[PDB]
Amino acid sequence: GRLIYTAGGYFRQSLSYLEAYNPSNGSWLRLADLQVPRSGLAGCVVGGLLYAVGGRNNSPDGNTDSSALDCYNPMTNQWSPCASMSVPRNRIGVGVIDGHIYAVGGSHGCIHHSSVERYEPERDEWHLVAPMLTRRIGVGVAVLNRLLYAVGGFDGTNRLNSAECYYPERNEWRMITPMNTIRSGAGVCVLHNCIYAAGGYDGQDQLNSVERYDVETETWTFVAPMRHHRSALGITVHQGKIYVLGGYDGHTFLDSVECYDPDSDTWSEVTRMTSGRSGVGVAVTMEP
Ligand SMILES: Cc1ccc2cc1[C@@H](C)N1Cc3cc(ccc3OS1(=O)=O)OCCOCCn1nnc3c(C)c(ccc31)[C@H]2CC(=O)O
Repeated sequence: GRLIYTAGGYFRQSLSYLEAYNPSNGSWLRLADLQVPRSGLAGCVVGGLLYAVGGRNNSPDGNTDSSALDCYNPMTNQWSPCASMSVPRNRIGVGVIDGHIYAVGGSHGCIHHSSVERYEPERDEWHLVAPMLTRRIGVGVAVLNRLLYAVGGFDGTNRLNSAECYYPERNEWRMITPMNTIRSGAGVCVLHNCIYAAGGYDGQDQLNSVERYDVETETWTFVAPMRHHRSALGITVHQGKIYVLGGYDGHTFLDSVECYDPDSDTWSEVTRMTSGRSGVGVAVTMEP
């Protein structure tokens, strides 16, 4: 894996862009568009292939929540459809455990899901697993030590500071320590032994604060805030650093890409996306 891929997003309407950033030389490549423009989707990688999951096609012709799973192969620069999920999931969170994709929460119209389902690429099948204890849309999801975490979000009435963990061998969800901040549409990732929650929306403001959950201590601690307040940001980890892409700051759909170095506890601007956007799906895989 060597490029940071950003798929979809929103700027005036849902986007079909697939673009890839090379941290080693600062270059951006524009690759094959998604077959359907989608915002509020998630991206992930299994076996070197990039998957785009869920989202919504917000267009002048009609708004449709997506149950789609599409696969991009960097060796061919082509997207291929996969089996669709049981239900549409806009503002979804996804995590990968042992080659399986877990699709978590998200919305279908006014329905805010607590349901979760798992995709097996070798069978091209989805199956429902135990639902979360809380309905969550705009939920951040990360995997640490083969355990799946669902962080923050919106339950249909309130934005959440709560978080929960899924234990696959017990098919059970249990609440973990809540975050110090309410966050919906935060960027959630894993770095070292911690789950980071960056930015998001608390129901009033877009946030620049960043906190991390240490799974051995069960505590959330704030780290250095980002240079920009961002909600509905893309996030990924590459070579021990967190990269945040775009998002909305309450005024502009950002093109800013910042990088967090955990050793210095500093955020730096590293590049700008080709255009400002929010609600993207991000993941790292081999160059095309
Ligand atoms: C992916 C995603 C996750 C979480 C949220 C929204 C979205 C969707 C709707 N994206 C964010 C977005 C934002 C936008 C237009 C399109 C758009 O499309 S998108 O990029 O796919 O305009 C923002 C105008 O400010 C409203 C206040 N605000 N700021 N951040 C917000 C967020 C994060 C949510 C809700 C309201 C938010 C939350 C939902 C909530 O808490 O209710």
